[PDB]
Amino acid sequence: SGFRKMAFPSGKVEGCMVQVTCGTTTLNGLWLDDVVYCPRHVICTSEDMLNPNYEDLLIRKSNHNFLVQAGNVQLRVIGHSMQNCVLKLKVDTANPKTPKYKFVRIQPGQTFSVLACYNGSPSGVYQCAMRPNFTIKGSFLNGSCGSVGFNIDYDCVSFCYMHHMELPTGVHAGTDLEGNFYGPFVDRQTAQAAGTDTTITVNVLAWLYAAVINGDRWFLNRFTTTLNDFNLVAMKYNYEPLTQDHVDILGPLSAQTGIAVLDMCASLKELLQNGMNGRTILGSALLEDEFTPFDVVRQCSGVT
Amino acid sequence: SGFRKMAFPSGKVEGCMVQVTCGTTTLNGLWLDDVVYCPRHVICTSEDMLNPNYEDLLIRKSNHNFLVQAGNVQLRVIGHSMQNCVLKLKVDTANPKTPKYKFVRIQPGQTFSVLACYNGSPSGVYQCAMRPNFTIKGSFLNGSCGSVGFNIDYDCVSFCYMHHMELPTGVHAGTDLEGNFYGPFVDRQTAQAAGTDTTITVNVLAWLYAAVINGDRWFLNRFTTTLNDFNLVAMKYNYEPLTQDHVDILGPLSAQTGIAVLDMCASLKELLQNGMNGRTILGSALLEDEFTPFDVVRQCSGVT
Ligand SMILES: Cc1ccncc1NC(=O)[C@H]1C[C@H](C2CC2)C1
Ligand SMILES: Cc1ccncc1NC(=O)[C@H]1C[C@H](C2CC2)C1
Repeated sequence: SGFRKMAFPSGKVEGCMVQVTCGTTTLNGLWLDDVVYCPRHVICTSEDMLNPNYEDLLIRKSNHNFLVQAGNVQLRVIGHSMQNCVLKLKVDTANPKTPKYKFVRIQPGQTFSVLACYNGSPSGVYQCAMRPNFTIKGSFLNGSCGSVGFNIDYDCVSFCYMHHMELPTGVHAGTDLEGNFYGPFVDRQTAQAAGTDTTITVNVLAWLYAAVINGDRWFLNRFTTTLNDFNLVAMKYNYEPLTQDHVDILGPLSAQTGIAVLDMCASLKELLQNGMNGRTILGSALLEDEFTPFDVVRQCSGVT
Repeated sequence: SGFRKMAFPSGKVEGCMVQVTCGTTTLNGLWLDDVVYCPRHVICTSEDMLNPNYEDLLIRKSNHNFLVQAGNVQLRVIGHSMQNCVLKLKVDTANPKTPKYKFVRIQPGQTFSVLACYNGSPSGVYQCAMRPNFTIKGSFLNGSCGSVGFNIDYDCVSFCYMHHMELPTGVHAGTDLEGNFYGPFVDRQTAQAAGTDTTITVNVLAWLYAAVINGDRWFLNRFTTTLNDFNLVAMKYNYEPLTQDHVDILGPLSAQTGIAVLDMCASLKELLQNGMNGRTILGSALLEDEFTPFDVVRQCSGVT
């Protein structure tokens, strides 16, 4: 028992972190096979970041200008290319610590772990969720760019995120491992405002099932609702609309606890309308939305 | 910016996790140098756990009864001994992945990361705090015993905890790496109730400084207090008494923000007396006490 914001073990990702320096900017790179992946804004100076033309900036850069260091040893750069907002540095040595890996572009609502890094060195690991406005509420300082987000299925690491920037509101923006930004953000020092940060309804429900499984049941009520009635309530409180796809994914949790999905929606509805009244659920005084139904099943079953 | 419940990177600890089987019980072991550390209750059967005599139980066990497997390879056991509530299995091979390490017995209020494991395999990593009642609010299922708690200083892993049991209240109990239980708990299937779980005052204050550093300032007030006045309030709300030692450790945070420690205590006092009034601090609707002043400084500076 006990329910925690758990991140994946980070060892397989630690073995891929390298430091990339270009000119006077140092950030993190991801070394997989003979390729180092890093944010293309590594080639920018402070003046360049206001309105950068990456194609023009990259012309003045050669393989020897990109300094890649893994631990205390230097990697020889034999090729460089730009793929959207990421640079791919072909090195002459394949990373001996390369795990089985995939590059996946996640959907908003999905969760992942972040290995925050500085100068190619890991500082910590935490669990995140891609917000419905395509931002992440991370913990990143200057030098953390190139830190990656990932999920693990037994031995395979699915890289889903690479950190690029902090918006003026302190929230974070970045790309998948193909260089495409999540959301409408661009890698430029310009004010870009985030859209409405709605709550991930299916995740809150999965977390409510995790609470029932672990003993916290006070919020269970004698009511039920319909998908349309629930969604009227969800709209009012800036919750994501729940679909039958979301109900389908909650199926294993509904089966284990014996509480029908719509019954849990009615409990969630009363919680939205009345609040917690000074009480807590899983040691939290607010409704947690950064546990997917898969994370709840994984944690409550002990998947390694 | 952004403030997250961050765990240490777990790679160095993943390389030490092994599976230990004795008879029909399988749990986790920690392989450092040529020694495997695991909970001594691995030698117990269900009937034994009610009132076990570990010295008597250990007499009927030989080196060959302890099956140690690291990944898919078997370790040869050449010695076994009991040190308090942990068994030390001398193996003929030193762990090639042994990091620089120390065994430390932490004080309540101190935080650490837990690499939850099942069958010698890591499932996840989360941040914990040793509660003032010597329990931990973890996330552990059957098979997770032997999972360890640790902190990291650059390259040195300080092992501070080894998981042993779940109390009937769903909270967790365990030992330091010398086999001594934190608190008054014994490794026996008997009801053992936890003491008052007070809030770690110095940690809440450190988290309030982290909130000011990251933009959340609404809770700052025009008041101040004294250590004795604050402690009257802290006693009422089951908060740990604050000492000048705690004030000393908050010094770097007080210096960075320019908010005197006692001024922050007055803000905390008003928060205890009035509540959050539906507001949040660092995305939390309750006062977080599992960030030490050291964790706040580390995260807010980017220590790797
Ligand atoms: C200062 C900081 C903190 C956290 N995360 C990231 C950063 N860095 C940035 O946001 C910088 C590089 C960005 C360029 C437009 C691409 C501006
Ligand atoms: C079932 C479980 C779940 C989480 N953590 C731990 C456990 N296991 C236990 O508490 C068992 C082994 C204990 C023996 C008295 C020493 C009883």
